[PDB]
Amino acid sequence: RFLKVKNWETEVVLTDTLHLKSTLETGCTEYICMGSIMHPSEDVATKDQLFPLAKEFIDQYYSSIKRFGSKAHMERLEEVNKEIDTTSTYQLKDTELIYGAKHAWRNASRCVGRIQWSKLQVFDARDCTTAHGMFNYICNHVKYATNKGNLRSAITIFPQRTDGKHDFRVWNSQLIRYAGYKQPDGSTLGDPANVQFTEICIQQGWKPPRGRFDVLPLLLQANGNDPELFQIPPELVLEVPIRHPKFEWFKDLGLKWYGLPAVSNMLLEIGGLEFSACPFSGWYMGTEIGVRDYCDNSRYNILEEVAKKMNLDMRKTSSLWKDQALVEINIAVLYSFQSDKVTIVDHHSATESFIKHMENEYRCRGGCPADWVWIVPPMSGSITPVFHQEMLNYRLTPSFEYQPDPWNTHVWK
Amino acid sequence: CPRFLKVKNWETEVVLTDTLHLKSTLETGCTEYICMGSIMHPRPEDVATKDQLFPLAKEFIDQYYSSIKRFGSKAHMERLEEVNKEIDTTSTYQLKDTELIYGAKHAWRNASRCVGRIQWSKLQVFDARDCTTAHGMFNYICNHVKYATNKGNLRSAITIFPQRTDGKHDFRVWNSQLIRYAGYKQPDGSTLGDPANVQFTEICIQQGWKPPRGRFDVLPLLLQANGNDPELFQIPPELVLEVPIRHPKFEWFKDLGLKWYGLPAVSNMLLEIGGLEFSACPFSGWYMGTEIGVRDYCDNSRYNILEEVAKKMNLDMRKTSSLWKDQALVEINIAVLYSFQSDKVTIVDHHSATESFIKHMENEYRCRGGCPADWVWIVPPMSGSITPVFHQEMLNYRLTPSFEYQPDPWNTHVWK
Ligand code: HEM
Ligand code: HEM
Ligand SMILES: Cc1cc(N)nc2cc(-c3ccc(OCc4cocn4)c(CN)c3)ccc12
Ligand SMILES: Cc1cc(N)nc2cc(-c3ccc(OCc4cocn4)c(CN)c3)ccc12
Ligand SMILES: Cc1cc(N)nc2cc(-c3ccc(OCc4cocn4)c(CN)c3)ccc12
Ligand SMILES: Cc1cc(N)nc2cc(-c3ccc(OCc4cocn4)c(CN)c3)ccc12
Ligand SMILES: [Zn+2]
Repeated sequence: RFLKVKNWETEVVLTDTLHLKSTLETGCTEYICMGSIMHPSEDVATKDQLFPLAKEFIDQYYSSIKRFGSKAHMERLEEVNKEIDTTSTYQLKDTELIYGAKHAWRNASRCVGRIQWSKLQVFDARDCTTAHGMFNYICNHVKYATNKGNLRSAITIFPQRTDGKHDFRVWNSQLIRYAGYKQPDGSTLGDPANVQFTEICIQQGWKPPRGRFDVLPLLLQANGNDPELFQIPPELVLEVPIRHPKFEWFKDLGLKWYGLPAVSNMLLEIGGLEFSACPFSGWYMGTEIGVRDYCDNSRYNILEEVAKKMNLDMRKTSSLWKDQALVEINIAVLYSFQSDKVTIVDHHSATESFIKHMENEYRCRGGCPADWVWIVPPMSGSITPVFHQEMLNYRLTPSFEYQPDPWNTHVWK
Repeated sequence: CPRFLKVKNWETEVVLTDTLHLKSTLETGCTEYICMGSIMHPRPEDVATKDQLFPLAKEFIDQYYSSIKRFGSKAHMERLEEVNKEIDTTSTYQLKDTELIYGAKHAWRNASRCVGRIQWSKLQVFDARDCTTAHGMFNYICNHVKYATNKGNLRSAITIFPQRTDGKHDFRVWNSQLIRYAGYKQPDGSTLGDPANVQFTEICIQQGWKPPRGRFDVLPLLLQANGNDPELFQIPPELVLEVPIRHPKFEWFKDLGLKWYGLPAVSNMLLEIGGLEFSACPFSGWYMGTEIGVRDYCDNSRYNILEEVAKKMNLDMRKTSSLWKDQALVEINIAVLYSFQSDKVTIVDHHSATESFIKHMENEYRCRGGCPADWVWIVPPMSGSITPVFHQEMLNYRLTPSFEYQPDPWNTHVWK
């Protein structure tokens, strides 16, 4: 049955037919909704499971290019059946690889940035065999995507999983991240989100400069071997010093962030195939930049410190001192990136774009999967147009999936 | 489903195990292939039959006698047999006063969208099942207002009018809240007063109300008893406690002329206990600051309160990325908390409320086996990620007794 979604601000009502085409489960049941669980519940598939999934993807592909049932389509289906038959797997044509990767982004229910979905630069790295080659492919990705600040969406796709013992993995969660150091007293130098990975890198031989914004080395695993450390040429890492248009002391917080958000620990699934290394990158929404959790000193947060320098009453919560210092930190982030002509988007324009994207998707595609819990920005939610937009969340393939951290699965040698 | 379900707090890494979800009763709207958690709502003659009512009554009576540690007792088995005989010979049954009180507290305890549930057991229940006329509803509602308000030291309360029978004799409060401000659509397309209430204001005017046509005209009560046509009553203005909105730093903020009422009192919802339907059950607590909807008022023509506040703050409003909207919204929310506290009217900020709810949710998982929660509604409309509920995973499921939506009465009422 069709389903309606209403916008309660504009009273616009959209009809979803696209959800009838999903068959990956969401994790909810008729009796329990799990829409706020982050991962709501071995990975190597047999030929038996493979061809259905491959056939489904070849079918929607040849339907995307208005040739469903053509000689080309009939033949491509036979070609893939033969290849699954003899090799227990198959290889995507370049066109399929590009179409499938764009559509994984299009189907990412949690991504507010999807209006750009079809402008994606796809780098085919399926010939890669070693970590040195990964490092070369990733430097090219970084250099292309960054583009002296005029950022450009890209993805680099390394060879697909075979038996599971030969995975390609980028052990970093992002290509560019800052190191976090657990301290003597107990606090944290650098980015606290990365303390575990930082200790893994030190244990692997990395010599930490032990600063606040130490770019972490790339830790790269090719064909299931042990991972190897590589330093990204510093000239490829574009950074933005964070300053404030009104507060001239903000620059004295010593803060900066990197320009390129490039997520490197997810799994790309296309037509039954699993690409366990597929770093993809776009540009930031201002609210993502997690500099607020840095420690200015040995006791006070970037929130606490900013509100301190703003001379706010921090004795009680009802003064909303956290809320004021949050807005100012985000003003500073957007002002700084814009002053350096580094691509960034504010959460107002981003959510506005996404509503317009939803309209497009319901017109041409009969729906758009969307995860309200993740689409709604992490501040000022109800004054953005997504807050009052009803959304239907469902799981379409090709897709980006979660996968275990490699240091929990890997048998060293 | 499996027996255990785990939720994770990603800020603290605490994991909680939920077994209460196995007692969930009705559908959520979601399926295994689609999630409807952001959908707001996933004949009058149709009431529960004998065959439908029996198991629902039994389920509730069992749950009640279990709660008072008398399950399987003589008194439990006798109450069961008495209910079964009322249903058999009258097609319905009457709750005991104890059962009504327990039912109402647990509809609140089970309200997955309420951040305020840490208070659920401290709820004054007013039994109004002897009411027969709209004048008597007015009496009961005036005493609810006066009790709940308590000169600014607000106390949560619910007043429960007779249950539904054949669906042709419903009691209804036509107001959406006991206290709301009138909104008047103008011939030029602008709005005076509160635009959220334009439709109901027009119903009141059509029902004979003479409006003052001001910014903050308290609407009249529109009260239907026993399925009769509703009738209009003015709340005595001395019962409506109000707070002028001023700002601790901005002297000019008082010049906006804003005020709001103290007592949030929702009156269009349906209370379901043991299969019985109480279509009129106004209930009230106190506000979280972010609720107070003064920001949508028009200061002048095309400028609402957000725009006007940003104008008086001299913020650049030419581009969104200056975050002028965000900045103005914080100051509005500061003034609202400052005003209620200065006048000693009960109010809670979103930081305190969500912190209390996390404490409450952990206790419920501990002592009840779970706590249904609707993240989409629990997380506040501003500064979500810096409140403790943003990073908290939740399970949403529908337990009974419950508060439910019902269609507006003007859509279904047969006029006499
Ligand atoms: C082009 C500009 C883009 C913007 C502004 C953007 C914005 C966002 C934001 C704000 C989130 C949520 C982040 C959070 O809450 O922590 C998100 C999630 C996501 N983005 Fe986008 N994004 C962009 C591009 C892309 C691209 C190019 C891809 C892949 C081809 C992509 C794939 C995803 C995925 C898969 C998620 C979900 C992660 C998950 O399921 O855990 N995004 N995006
Ligand atoms: C004691 C102070 C209370 C506070 C601070 C509070 C807070 C809230 C808030 C902020 C919401 C969501 C509002 C929105 O998103 O627009 C809500 C929803 C709700 N509250 Fe509470 N509440 C309180 C008392 C009560 C009481 C006494 C009852 C019933 C006995 C109740 C029942 C509900 C219900 C049923 C909903 C959801 C309504 C719906 O689904 O449309 N609340 N509450
Ligand atoms: C291409 C891209 C651009 C952008 N501008 N933003 C992005 C954000 C994510 C993203 C967000 C949250 C995620 O979930 C874990 C998490 C850690 O911290 C907060 N969430 C994951 C999973 N790797 C990815 C992924 C891709 C992004
Ligand atoms: C329900 C929900 C919605 C949403 N839209 N997003 C979420 C993001 C997280 C999440 C989990 C881990 C994270 O990372 C570690 C951490 C940060 O702060 C405390 N722990 C972060 C941010 N990094 C976010 C958790 C839940 C989320
Ligand atoms: C006792 C109580 C206290 C309080 N402090 N707050 C409350 C808020 C609601 C509430 C919130 C949203 C609702 O519905 C969606 C909506 C319409 O407009 C804005 N939200 C409804 C249904 N009447 C009730 C209900 C009860 C509340
Ligand atoms: C997905 C969602 C989550 C949430 N947590 N809450 C919501 C609140 C509304 C809603 C509906 C009607 C309303 O009433 C009239 C209106 C004003 O602005 C737009 N509609 C209001 C606010 N009064 C809010 C709609 C959706 C909501
Ligand atoms: Zn769901």
